[PDB]
Amino acid sequence: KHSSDICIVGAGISGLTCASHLLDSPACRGLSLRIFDMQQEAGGRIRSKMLDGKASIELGAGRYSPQLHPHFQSAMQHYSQKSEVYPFTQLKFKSHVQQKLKRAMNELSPRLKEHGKESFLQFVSRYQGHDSAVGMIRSMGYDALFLPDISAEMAYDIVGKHPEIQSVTDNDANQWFAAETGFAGLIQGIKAKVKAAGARFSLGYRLLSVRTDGDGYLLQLAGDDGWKLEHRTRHLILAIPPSAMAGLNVDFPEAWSGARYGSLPLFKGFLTYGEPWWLDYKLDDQVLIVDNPLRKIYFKGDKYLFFYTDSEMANYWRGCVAEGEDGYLEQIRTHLASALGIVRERIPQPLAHVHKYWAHGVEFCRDSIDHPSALSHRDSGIIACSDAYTEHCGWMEGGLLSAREASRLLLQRIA
Amino acid sequence: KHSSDICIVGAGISGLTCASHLLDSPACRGLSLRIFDMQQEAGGRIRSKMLDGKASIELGAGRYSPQLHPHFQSAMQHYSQKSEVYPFTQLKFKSHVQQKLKRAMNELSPRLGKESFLQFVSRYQGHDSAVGMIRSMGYDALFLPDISAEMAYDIVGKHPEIQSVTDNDANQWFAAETGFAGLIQGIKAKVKAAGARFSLGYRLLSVRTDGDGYLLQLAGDDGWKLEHRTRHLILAIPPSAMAGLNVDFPEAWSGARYGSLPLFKGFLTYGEPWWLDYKLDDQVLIVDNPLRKIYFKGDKYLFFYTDSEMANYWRGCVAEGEDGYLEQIRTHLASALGIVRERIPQPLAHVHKYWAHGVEFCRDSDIHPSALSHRDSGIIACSDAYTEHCGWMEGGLLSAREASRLLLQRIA
Ligand SMILES: Cc1cc2nc3c(=O)[nH]c(=O)nc-3n(C[C@H](O)[C@H](O)[C@H](O)COP(=O)(O)OP(=O)(O)OC[C@H]3O[C@@H](n4cnc5c(N)ncnc54)[C@H](O)[C@@H]3O)c2cc1C
Ligand SMILES: Cc1cc2nc3c(=O)[nH]c(=O)nc-3n(C[C@H](O)[C@H](O)[C@H](O)COP(=O)(O)OP(=O)(O)OC[C@H]3O[C@@H](n4cnc5c(N)ncnc54)[C@H](O)[C@@H]3O)c2cc1C
Ligand SMILES: [Cl-]
Ligand SMILES: [Cl-]
Repeated sequence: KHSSDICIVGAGISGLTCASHLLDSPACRGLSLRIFDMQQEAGGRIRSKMLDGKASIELGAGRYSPQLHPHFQSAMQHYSQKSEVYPFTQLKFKSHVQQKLKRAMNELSPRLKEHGKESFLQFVSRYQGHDSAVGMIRSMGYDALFLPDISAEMAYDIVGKHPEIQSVTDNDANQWFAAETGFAGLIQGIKAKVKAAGARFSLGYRLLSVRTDGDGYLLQLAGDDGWKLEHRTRHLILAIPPSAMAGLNVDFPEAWSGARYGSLPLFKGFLTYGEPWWLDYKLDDQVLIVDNPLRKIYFKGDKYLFFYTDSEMANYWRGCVAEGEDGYLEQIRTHLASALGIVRERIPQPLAHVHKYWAHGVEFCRDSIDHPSALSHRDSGIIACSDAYTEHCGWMEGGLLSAREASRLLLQRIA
Repeated sequence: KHSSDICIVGAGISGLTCASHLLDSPACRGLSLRIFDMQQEAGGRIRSKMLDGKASIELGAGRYSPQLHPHFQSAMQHYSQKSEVYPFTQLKFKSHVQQKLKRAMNELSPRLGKESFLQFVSRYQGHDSAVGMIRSMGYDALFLPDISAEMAYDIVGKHPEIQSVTDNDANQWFAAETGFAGLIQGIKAKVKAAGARFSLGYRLLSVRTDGDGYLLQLAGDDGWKLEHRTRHLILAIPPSAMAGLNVDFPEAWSGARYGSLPLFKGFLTYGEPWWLDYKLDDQVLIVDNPLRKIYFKGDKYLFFYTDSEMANYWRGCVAEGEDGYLEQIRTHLASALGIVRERIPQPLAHVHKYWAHGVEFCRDSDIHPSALSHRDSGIIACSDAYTEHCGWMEGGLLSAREASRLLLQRIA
């Protein structure tokens, strides 16, 4: 036996793109390439489903901007994937609370040269105190902004990149699209191309440890039916995120970067009904940001509705799922009712629903000193590859950037 | 608050039947009952699938006998599950060694034994000749040293394909018509309607005694850490999963020692039933080559079933690539029927399943209780591996009666 020239652990968008660059290179003519992923389907945090077979939903990544994510758009085009307009870029009720924050973030703006290391909360509290800063930050519907490990300078960035709140900063001309059939369509297209150029996949295997071994490396993997397996290879990319790196045999992060990394969890839930009852309220294609636990509420045409939350509120919803389905559904009815200013009895019960919880939905770096796109083990020559090593940490575009640099460091290992 | 009065970990046939007996009991009125299992669906080593919209298949347990398993045959009827005749009760195309096989088994049966069946069967016959005839029976457990020659005659006599090699050719074999999934769903529906709550997809990592009750660590299959407090606790899991836990198994439970061996099944559907041309439907061939047992089910499909070292052989091919695995099957099919490879079609669809611990058993003649109790904490462990019927669903039912009785005791 079980052996290869090059091995990529991780069949997310980073690892699949790594494989695509390598196989396009003359200097790999004739080499063998093996790809492992601990899951049954490629994709990582890209996961499309069919909700009640009536419409495609995105349990993971769902949106991209041509302004922010041009390599991603070019990937969509190269693989003939249809894009559709993403509507949730405005509010039917931008509150004065929001436009106050627009006015207070621009007012406060010329201070981040000196103070931008402070937490975003500690920052905004300098305008109209702290109770007013909480009401303003909370109206943006992304509870990660309260975390002390989120600085003020990196908060202004977060706000400008997300489509619901991007007009609070002068980043409002950006456009947004979604895959018309599901982002899994792109994943399958790259996967087919890499397979047809001779790669071989072993989906369902988890890497456990790795030891350097002469000129190559010996990897210990475990199948999800318990079958133990050993693989030998001469060149190794780990296209996994930092949290998974930290639980391996290598010296991460000390011997790799120096910097420290964190992560926050994400939760999304979708509900279908027999009738599109929100059309009477003129809510199709709209998004509401509320202070109750659903945080962001989305109505998608005829088709369905969903909510999307993060950090402490993600953990809240996943506790309800653990206390039982009825009750989870029933607290959605309560909070939907108050978001619309009506009584629980006007909100029907769903036919079918789906949810997903990501223990490490988004992983980021906690510095910047100039951090490179992909990393290299100080001692063994293993290469790491993650969205979390780029300026686009938290976005698919970040995966494609790190893949290009990572696949270039390994090309020079090969000459 | 995340807690219960009673907790059962394991939603195989043992765990669900444990829950079924408890909710039937008057002494459990008022009390709360929570069932965990690490899989997303219930049934353990019972697993029914649909290969092609055509037919349902058994990735795990597939057959029972009314004579050998009266309680299982009774569960089927208590839940109104239709049965069907299991055809693979006869080796219609015997090989030379089959004929000698009945004769030597009745011939060696005097010798009192408890020794490894390979060394024994080669005591009164040539060693290279014993390998020839043991292997004609199609189950490579029979070559393991950890299996006595006593154990081996009990194995030959209870499997539908070689039972006529003993004076047991008169047992009947049945399969489920819609799959044993239908028996699992029946018990699950009952236990849920009496008010039990399922947390499927959670895996128990450890357990700690805590005052009068116990405190459980669980991990969801998406990472969510969980803690559950209960007062009474059944662990309806096999020994191999007892060993990976917080508790001192087996040292502090039985003082016996247990083993296991792995199993593999593979199913193939085609465009046209090419095997009828050989008068081969509803028939089973035992061959020497890696497929070890080849079954032909009417028009619908063929499969193969192997154990122990051959089970690892096939799981190996799978890890080297789906293609070529299919080509191994196609080479070995050709030698089994004695034709060239190019006459054997490739299949439309196929499914396989590998069971790292397919069957687990006890290594002793400890005249083995049906369920166990932890000397100190009062935790009860439930498994087919503790009974005379280990490796059979009937043992899960028997271990369940006992485990729920030891618990109903302690509740008063
Ligand atoms: C809720 C949510 C919403 C999102 N929304 C957006 C959005 O709208 N726009 C956008 O651009 N991005 C979004 N993202 C991010 C997007 O999912 C990208 O894929 C992500 O930024 C990085 O992809 P990746 O290939 O680097 O890593 P991953 O997709 O995380 O892939 C890593 C893979 O390696 C595998 N793996 C890990 N560890 C091991 C091991 N020890 N052995 C073997 N195999 C292993 C994993 O199974 C995984 O498949 C969202 C993410 C989440 C969770
Ligand atoms: C290939 C194969 C063929 C078979 N053919 C037959 C046959 O024809 N006739 C027959 O009678 N029997 C057959 N069997 C055996 C039959 O499947 C078993 O005897 C019976 O199902 C065992 O029931 P059980 O509840 O004791 O254990 P299991 O079926 O093993 O259920 C145990 C459950 O505990 C769960 N679990 C384990 N550990 C943990 C943990 N730490 N946390 C949470 N949950 C946990 C598991 O997910 C599992 O669901 C076959 C088995 C195999 C593998
Ligand atoms: Cl996002
Ligand atoms: Cl069996």
